[PDB]
Amino acid sequence: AGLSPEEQIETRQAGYEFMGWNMGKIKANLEGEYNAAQVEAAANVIAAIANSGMGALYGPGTDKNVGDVKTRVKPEFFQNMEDVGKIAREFVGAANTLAEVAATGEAEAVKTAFGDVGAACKSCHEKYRAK
Amino acid sequence: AGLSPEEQIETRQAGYEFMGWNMGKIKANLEGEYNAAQVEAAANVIAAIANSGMGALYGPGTDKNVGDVKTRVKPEFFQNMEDVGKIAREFVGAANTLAEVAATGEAEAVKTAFGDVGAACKSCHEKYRAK
Amino acid sequence: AGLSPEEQIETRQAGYEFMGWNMGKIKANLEGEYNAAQVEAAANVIAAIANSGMGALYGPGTDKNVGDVKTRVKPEFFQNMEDVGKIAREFVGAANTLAEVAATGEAEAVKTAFGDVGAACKSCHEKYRAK
Amino acid sequence: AGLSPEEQIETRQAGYEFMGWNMGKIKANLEGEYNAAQVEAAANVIAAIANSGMGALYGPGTDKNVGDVKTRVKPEFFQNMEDVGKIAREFVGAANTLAEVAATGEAEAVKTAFGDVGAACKSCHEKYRAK
Ligand code: HEC
Ligand code: HEC
Ligand code: HEC
Ligand code: HEC
Repeated sequence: AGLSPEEQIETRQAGYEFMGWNMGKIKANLEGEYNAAQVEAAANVIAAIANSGMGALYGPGTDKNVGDVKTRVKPEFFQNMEDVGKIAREFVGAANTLAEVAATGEAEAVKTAFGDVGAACKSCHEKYRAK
Repeated sequence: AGLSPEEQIETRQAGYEFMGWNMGKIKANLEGEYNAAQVEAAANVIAAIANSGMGALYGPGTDKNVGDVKTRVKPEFFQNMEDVGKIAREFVGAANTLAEVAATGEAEAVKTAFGDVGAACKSCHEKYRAK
Repeated sequence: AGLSPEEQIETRQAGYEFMGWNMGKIKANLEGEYNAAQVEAAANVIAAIANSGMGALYGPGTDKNVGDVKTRVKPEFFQNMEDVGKIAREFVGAANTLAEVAATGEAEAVKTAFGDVGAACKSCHEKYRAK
Repeated sequence: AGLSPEEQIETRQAGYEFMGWNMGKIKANLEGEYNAAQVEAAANVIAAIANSGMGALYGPGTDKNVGDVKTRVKPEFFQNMEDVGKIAREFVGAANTLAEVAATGEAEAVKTAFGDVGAACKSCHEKYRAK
């Protein structure tokens, strides 16, 4: 037995929430006093989570609120699995690049790579996440 | 500016929950049909989250339940934290050097070492101590 | 099980105040008649207090005035703290090793590395997480 | 001509209070799980403060409450500088030994050394500190 539908929703939400925190740290470093190690660590989280196979957390029965757990996934997500697949793979590429650039310590290159990742997060949300 | 106490608790819980999911995947691979890439991806999440600086999510209002958010942290946890920030590290280094130089008895070297310590006191105050 | 928030604020203020007195003695020696033993003793206080783990005095509930005790700490200070405890260091080391071993693809080595990580999770929970 | 009487009282109280905190940490380590580095850092504070020349903080108008500042020094202190001398030398010797033993990491040598320091604190208080 795998994760229940409720567990799948909770778990995917956790991964997203934790990526969001790390994105926020990168933004803070870019706008304030840049800490290269801190940005590298944050970028490594985003890449690792992007590569963690979160598609497995969108099993049958996770399209609607379950128990006391509410989901913000739009029903269209499940009917567009081929496109969700494409965007997820694109997000992986962007996240990998952000980690690579972050390891160099170059804030200006990170700023560009950070923007590309942000655009991938946003593209998926526009299509598949309820406001 | 930063995460509210509620957001800090939610975010640390998210990181832990997501590690738990990835640990479970490793266990499943070890007990069943081993998928090397899957285990590698899961292990990378655990390492990235372990290195993500979650100490920043254990701020002063987060020892007790907040709003609708409940925490399971014990108060004993917090005393193991230390300021690992840039200025603190500058200060410790500078203070250690001042003691070393002072042991030599050389006033001119002490004067220089003393100035470096004073600058660290002042720089922390300017940023983190109210006037 | 430790210092109250009020006691923590009082104690950290005491350490800072006492460092201030010793800094003043060093300054006086530099500007007047230099006493090497006196400067060495003062510098030793500054180094010892810098190394004394005052992070343990920045616990939850010490970000604001308590009782009749007033604090001048800014809320921004706290996010720079990290768990430097034994179990955290064991965990990070174990997690890094699990990722390394997982990259080799060798399931028997992963099984061992996975167990070491699991033991670190569990040991922190036993001490610091409510059942 | 230096620290005001109020500043002298405040400063000596700060040094004592901070030593007290560090003594309490050594006691906590002995009553719980022993952390050698933590005990070493605490012992170093006690030795440094013992050696810091706090006699200079017992200037003329500091035998009584001043302004808003209250003191617990007994009048006998100022008229018994020879015995205060003896106890201070017993204390500095004991504190130096505690730091030495603490650096070895040997808890048994520490518990014993800790007791000798505590006896010196207590003997001065009995004679020269108001209950
Ligand atoms: C699809 C391909 C996505 C990508 C890439 C990213 N996100 Fe996402 N996000 C997605 C969905 C379908 C959902 C809803 C999940 C649910 O079941 O409710 C989300 C949700 C979030 C959230 C809110 C999580 C919560 O607290 O409930 C956040 C904060 C979030 N997403 C952030 C985020 C970031 C920072 C991304 C890239 C770095 C990212 N998302 C990518 C779908 C997808
Ligand atoms: C301290 C050094 C810890 C280590 C190492 C790990 N965990 Fe932990 N865990 C810790 C605390 C203090 C808490 C309570 C957090 C709170 O604010 O409530 C937790 C909690 C968890 C949880 C529950 C999260 C939730 O949904 O509320 C899980 C699932 C969890 N921890 C798992 C986990 C795993 C898998 C670890 C190692 C791989 C791990 N923890 C390490 C403290 C610490
Ligand atoms: C951060 C990295 C700091 C360093 C390094 C030093 N100080 Fe500090 N100082 C700091 C804070 C956040 C505060 C406020 C503490 C509070 O809870 O109110 C202080 C305060 C002081 C004070 C006033 C203490 C009082 O009686 O209220 C003094 C006199 C002081 N600091 C001196 C001092 C000296 C001499 C330092 C280096 C040798 C030093 N500080 C370093 C933060 C930090
Ligand atoms: C004389 C030779 C002393 C030795 C040795 C120690 N102490 Fe002391 N202590 C002494 C005096 C005269 C006073 C009163 C000072 C005043 O002006 O009020 C004190 C006070 C303390 C206090 C209370 C300080 C406060 O917050 O107001 C503490 C906590 C304290 N002393 C602790 C202490 C410790 C831990 C010692 C050895 C390790 C120690 N004292 C030695 C005189 C002397």
